[PDB]
Amino acid sequence: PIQKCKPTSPGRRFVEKVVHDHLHKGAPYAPLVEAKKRTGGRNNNGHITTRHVGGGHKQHYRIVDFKRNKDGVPAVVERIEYDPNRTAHIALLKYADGERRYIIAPKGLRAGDKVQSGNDAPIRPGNCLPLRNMPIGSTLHNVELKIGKGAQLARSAGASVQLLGRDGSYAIIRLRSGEMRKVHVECRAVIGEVSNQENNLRSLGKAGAARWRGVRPTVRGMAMNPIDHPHGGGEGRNKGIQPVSPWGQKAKGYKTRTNKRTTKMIIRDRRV
RNA sequence: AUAGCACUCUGCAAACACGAAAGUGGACGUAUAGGGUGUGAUGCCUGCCCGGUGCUGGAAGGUUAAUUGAUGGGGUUAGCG
Repeated sequence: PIQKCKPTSPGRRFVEKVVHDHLHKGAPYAPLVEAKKRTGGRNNNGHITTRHVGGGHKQHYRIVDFKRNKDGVPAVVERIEYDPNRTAHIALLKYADGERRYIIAPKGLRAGDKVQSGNDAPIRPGNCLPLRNMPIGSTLHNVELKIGKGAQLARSAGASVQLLGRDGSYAIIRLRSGEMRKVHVECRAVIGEVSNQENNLRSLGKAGAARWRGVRPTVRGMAMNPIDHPHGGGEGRNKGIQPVSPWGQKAKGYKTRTNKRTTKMIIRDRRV
């Protein structure tokens, strides 16, 4: 319903959040949780390689089953949980033999629903099948690119791709960016669309909200000195230059793709 | 600086950054995500110009590198005188 908070304080005036009353409220499933540590955007040389990263709340990693290789064994959904590592919700699955796993929760999936994976899985949301066995025209998520590697495409909240056709050994899918591309027909995908589709309707409201998520402030190149940035310098406000990055790469319209090994797998570019 | 806004790049062995390389951060993330740029709650709004510079997409005419080596011109001497 997208609640807007009442302006009892200026930092609260513009806060907009979402309720999801069906999410589990207790602790996560301990055997599938492992420790994670903050990096600060620094690599093994100790240098900053990604600016504006640091701080934020402490988080545990949730072991999510992207491969879905427990074939032929039906499972039931126990609960839906909030995952701090991503924008989608996760679903805890209990299989018929007692094992428990985590999966990306499709939209509409609730406690008590049944899921399955394999060639003969029924066509239901949350079921995992090879693209060869998927009906043409369906909407899918968690698309896998290499056989046996697991889902890589369309995993964020509200994600989905469309299966437009399947010719030869390659299926044709349209991605959310607008790109049409081929995927080998033995790669697997999941029926349905990713949950939490209202994720992008939230408003943080204040700087502290971003600080809680671990984003440090961005400083414009215009505000610097010439030694720091190509945009730096000048008396007063003046741009006087075609915009570039701190390392001199143009920022408005200049294309940066250089890979030549995967070019054959893209059939229609989305006007990059 | 900021929440909010917009443009733009990036299909994942992602773009981007560090490094001589191996490798590492991005991210144990996957376009509702990540980087760069500008503007700066909110209300009402945001007009005209693509000639210049840049960017993006065309075109296969003119010009042009290495490479290749057709011809022509000389040096030398067996011989003829």
